[PDB]
Amino acid sequence: GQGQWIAARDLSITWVDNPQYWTWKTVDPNIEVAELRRVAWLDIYGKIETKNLIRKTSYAVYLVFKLTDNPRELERATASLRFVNEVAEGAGIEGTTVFISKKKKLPGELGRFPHLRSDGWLEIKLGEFFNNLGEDGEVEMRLMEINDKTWKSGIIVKGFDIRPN
Amino acid sequence: GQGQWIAARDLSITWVDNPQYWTWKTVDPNIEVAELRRVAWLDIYGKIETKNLIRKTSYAVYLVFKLTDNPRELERATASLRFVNEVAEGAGIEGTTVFISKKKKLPGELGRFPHLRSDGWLEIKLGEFFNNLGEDGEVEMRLMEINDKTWKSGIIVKGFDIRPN
Ligand SMILES: CC(=O)N[C@@H]1[C@@H](O)[C@H](O[C@@H]2O[C@H](CO)[C@@H](O[C@@H]3O[C@H](CO)[C@@H](O)[C@H](O)[C@H]3NC(C)=O)[C@H](O)[C@H]2NC(C)=O)[C@@H](CO)O[C@H]1O
Ligand SMILES: CC(=O)N[C@@H]1[C@@H](O)[C@H](O[C@@H]2O[C@H](CO)[C@@H](O[C@@H]3O[C@H](CO)[C@@H](O)[C@H](O)[C@H]3NC(C)=O)[C@H](O)[C@H]2NC(C)=O)[C@@H](CO)O[C@H]1O
Ligand SMILES: [Cl-]
Ligand SMILES: [Zn+2]
Ligand SMILES: [Zn+2]
Ligand SMILES: [Zn+2]
Ligand SMILES: [Zn+2]
Ligand SMILES: [Zn+2]
Ligand SMILES: [Zn+2]
Repeated sequence: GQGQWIAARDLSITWVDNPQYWTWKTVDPNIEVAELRRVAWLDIYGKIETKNLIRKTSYAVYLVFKLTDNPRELERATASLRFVNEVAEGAGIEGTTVFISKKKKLPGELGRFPHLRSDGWLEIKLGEFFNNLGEDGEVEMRLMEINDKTWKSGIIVKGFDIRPN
Repeated sequence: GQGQWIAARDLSITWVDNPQYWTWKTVDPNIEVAELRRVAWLDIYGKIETKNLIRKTSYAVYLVFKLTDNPRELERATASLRFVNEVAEGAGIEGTTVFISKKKKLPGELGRFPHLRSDGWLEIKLGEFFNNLGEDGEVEMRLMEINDKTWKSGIIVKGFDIRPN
């Protein structure tokens, strides 16, 4: 539309080119997607330049994904979205907890949950930013789960959708 | 309407009613501000309803403040901004590091620094959000430094300025 698509093949996904951990698959409609078999360090990362976007526009970034029959260790994860130039020296990723595989129980339950897209894929909002003049530099965003003690499994990554709000 | 102003009186500021830690003051034009004499738990918190705000608009939220001549232990602090309903159970504050008293000495120094406003007060951006249709509830925000080993001093809090980008 007036936004940008980053297909999974163009994201930075650690371990994604080692078949023991992730499997690249072609699926309808002739797209490549990345299926996580098992990983202890899950990091799905992308970065864009705001100089290329429409000015005076708020944008949201969404991870488009699916789950297998048996997702493991992915009830919660860490989403992050920031301007690269706003990272204080020595600060960490400093993200926010979102839900990935957990289903909203009762209508009063708080948190950011995924939901179904027109194309049958799920999406979770990683964050939002305002593009003023396209001069504030790049925006990086990721969904990660870097608990060394847990094997994450069963997410299928399609890409990042970047849409005007 | 077009954004919102939270006076210091309507922010939740820890210990602010204790004259050993904060000193309430009146300054031109007949406004009450909270001067920080000394505190170890610094927390300045405020909350708005998005239903009040102009719709389909991106909003930035700033703490408006000044520094005394000899501020203490305020080079950095933690900013947070989030939709109340998006906070997952058990999640902490999950904020970002920003600079308060530190001066941007390098043109290529990274981080959010304060900006000198038209009216001579400083402002620090706590966060940003898109208001769609006013149906996503409250937004909460804070600046805090809760290192129990340091005594913060020298910030004069005027209020929160919620403004369209
Ligand atoms: C409890 C325990 O040790 N479990 C083991 C897992 O830790 C281990 O997963 C690997 O963990 C290391 C960190 O401990 C990961 O290294 C990180 O890799 C990322 C991406 O390349 C890099 O950015 C980080 O700097 C790096 N961390 C450090 C500290 O250097 C590594 O990627 C994990 N490997 C996988 C496949 O997820 C697994 C597998 O060895 O075994 C557990 O028993
Ligand atoms: C002993 C030391 O190294 N430093 C002392 C400071 O810790 C102390 O400041 C007080 O610290 C406590 C704990 O960090 C603060 O209590 C917390 O207050 C928040 C807000 O009200 C509350 O939500 C927490 O539950 C509560 N935690 C606990 C464990 O009680 C307290 O607010 C701080 N007080 C002030 C005035 O900053 C100062 C002063 O007592 O002395 C240092 O020596
Ligand atoms: Cl780079
Ligand atoms: Zn959506
Ligand atoms: Zn409210
Ligand atoms: Zn210090
Ligand atoms: Zn909350
Ligand atoms: Zn200005
Ligand atoms: Zn909504």
